[PDB]
Amino acid sequence: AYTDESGLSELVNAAGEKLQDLELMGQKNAVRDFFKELIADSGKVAYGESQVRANLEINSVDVLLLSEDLRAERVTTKCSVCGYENKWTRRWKPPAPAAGNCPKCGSSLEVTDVTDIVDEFSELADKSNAKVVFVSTDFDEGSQLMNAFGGIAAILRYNTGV
Amino acid sequence: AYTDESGLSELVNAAGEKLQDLELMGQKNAVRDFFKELIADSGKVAYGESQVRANLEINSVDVLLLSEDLRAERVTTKCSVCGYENKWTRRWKPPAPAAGNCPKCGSSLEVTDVTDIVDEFSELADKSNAKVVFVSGSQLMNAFGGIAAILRYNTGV
Ligand SMILES: [Zn+2]
Ligand SMILES: [Zn+2]
Repeated sequence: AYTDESGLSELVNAAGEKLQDLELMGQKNAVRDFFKELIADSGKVAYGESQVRANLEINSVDVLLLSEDLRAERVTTKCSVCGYENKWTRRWKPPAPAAGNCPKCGSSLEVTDVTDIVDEFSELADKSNAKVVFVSTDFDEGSQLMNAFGGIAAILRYNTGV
Repeated sequence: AYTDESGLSELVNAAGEKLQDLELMGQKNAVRDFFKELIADSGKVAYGESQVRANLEINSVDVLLLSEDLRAERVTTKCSVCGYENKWTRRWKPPAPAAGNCPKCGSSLEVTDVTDIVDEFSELADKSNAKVVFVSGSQLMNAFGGIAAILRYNTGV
């Protein structure tokens, strides 16, 4: 009378849990494949916000790895008169990012967009047909991902050396 | 190599959304009906751990409401000697209770059981075939303590 009884909940419920376990199977093997590419050197890996960003901007990323714990936004700012601009990543916490003055012409800067980092990197991934994988902060692999590698890694299609 | 590109996920994950959509309307069905009973009869609903357990024990609960945000443990200490026994409830946090000695014979009391409140009340509800609903809504967890019941009849309990 107030909750399912025909047992479709239990059915739909069933598949759902199995799929999750498939997820973590994919998330594990993926971190591991990043590791296996890293060890074998190759120069076919990359990790950290700055290093992984530049590869995405040249479509070199085969597989993109992001921790389920990434708490950080990318802030773009632009000068209201001259062509000055800058971007940078700030860890989000409870107001909003500010815009001071132009170090070029002294005019007031203004923030033109804020985007969580996981957004920007998925937009670029999608762009270059990179595969997008997420990694919960549970299994050690997915833990180290955030601990060491800034919670952003990647297996590359080729060695940019970058 | 790392995901479900069969479309299977998309469907089930989505079907799991449609059915969660529904389960929630139902939980509003149940809380609304409890409050309506409370309004034509203050004796045909129950609320609170005390009145509700008393009513389930006597199989007079038509429908039972349990707040998902309920952290509590029912302790049972018996005397290792005389037939003494008590039952108290303890709000949940990160330990396990101890008994001490007996007010009757002075022997050692032992905690013979700890059972999740939701568990006991559930078993209690399975023997009378009462319909069990978990509510998260928060007017339950707060205004009444996350335990409430729509009786099948007025019990004076
Ligand atoms: Zn300027
Ligand atoms: Zn005793």
